[PDB]
Amino acid sequence: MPTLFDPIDFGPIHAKNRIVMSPLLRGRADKEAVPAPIMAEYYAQRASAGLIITEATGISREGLGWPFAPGIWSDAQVEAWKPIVAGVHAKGGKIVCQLWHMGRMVHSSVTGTQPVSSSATTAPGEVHTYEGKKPFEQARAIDAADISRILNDYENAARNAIRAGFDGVQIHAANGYLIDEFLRNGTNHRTDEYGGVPENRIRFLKEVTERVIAAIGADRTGVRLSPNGDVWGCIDSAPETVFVPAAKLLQDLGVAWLELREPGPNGDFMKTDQPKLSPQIRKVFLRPLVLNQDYTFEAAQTALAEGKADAIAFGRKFISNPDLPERFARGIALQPDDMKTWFSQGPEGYTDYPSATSGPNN
Ligand SMILES: Cc1cc2nc3c(=O)[nH]c(=O)nc-3n(C[C@H](O)[C@H](O)[C@H](O)COP(=O)(O)O)c2cc1C
Repeated sequence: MPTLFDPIDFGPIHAKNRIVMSPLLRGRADKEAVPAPIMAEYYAQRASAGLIITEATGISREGLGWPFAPGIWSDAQVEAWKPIVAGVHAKGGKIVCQLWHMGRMVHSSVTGTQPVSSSATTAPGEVHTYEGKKPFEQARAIDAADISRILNDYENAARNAIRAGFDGVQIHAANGYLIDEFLRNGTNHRTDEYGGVPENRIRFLKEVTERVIAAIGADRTGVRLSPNGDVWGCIDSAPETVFVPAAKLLQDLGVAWLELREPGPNGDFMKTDQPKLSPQIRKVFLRPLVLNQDYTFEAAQTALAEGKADAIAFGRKFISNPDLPERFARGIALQPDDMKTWFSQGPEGYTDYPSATSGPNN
């Protein structure tokens, strides 16, 4: 029964503590999805985190519709990630790349192709483009040839992640994106082998996970799931019958660790009514389980104290607190984060969050 400050091994990744920086897209790449030098400074400032999970990073032009988000399918993107990773390693940190395919959460003006998903659905609301928000387009239900191509993309992205120096990768199977669209029955209306019974709805996750495992090794393969929230219109009516078996599959496949994002009943951006499945998932996935969402320092210590989690990932607190593990250890109050600069451009609200009384007061 450890504390947040006790080390943990995520496969071969020796993490000096159990404070993980959850994935957080910041939109600081260029229009070619190539990371900008400023991203090296952002990740370096937070290298005291036991493990960094990078922002969602697109596996392909097709799967990346968020403007100014980074990618990892091309040699140019690889060459740009290299000094970003090296700068975290220079401070002794560890960092994994979150491989992204956005599925239907995409706009054809960005990707160049119609949104693709498990079924031909339209997400509610508005999608970002380089020319402002636009209505979501109806998705195309991908076929077997599409799956094979998308599997190739995942492998090449996972291989490129390792080329860039990453200690591992995290498969984004959550948040209503491509894989989550297959997992949940509210969005998977397929009548073939990838829809219907829970085993069928996990088949795409299985095949994605198998390629990544075979590409970079199972000990360097983590996954993120979001079993209970209603994220971007993506929900499953009976999550237990799908997500518990999905986590059992991840165990059987040997994935080194699992992160769960679990909204509660009372939450800002994206909450829910469906209860968390971490206790049930905990019984089937025995390797490091990472829990994430509304965690305070106090609740995070409680989860490790109660054997309910191995580590805790922090998102919004790491935006505004580059030294989050030091404020936890030293009892320092935390900096609030400014939403306006979540997805803006430049260092403002990005690399100018101070760590100590060294700003305009030293
Ligand atoms: C790939 C990926 C990218 C994400 N990017 C953001 C982000 O840019 N901003 C944000 O508030 N949450 C983002 N999230 C959700 C957070 O990682 C996290 O799960 C959630 O914010 C938990 O809330 P917390 O920050 O209070 O811990 C992202 C999640 C994933 C999986």
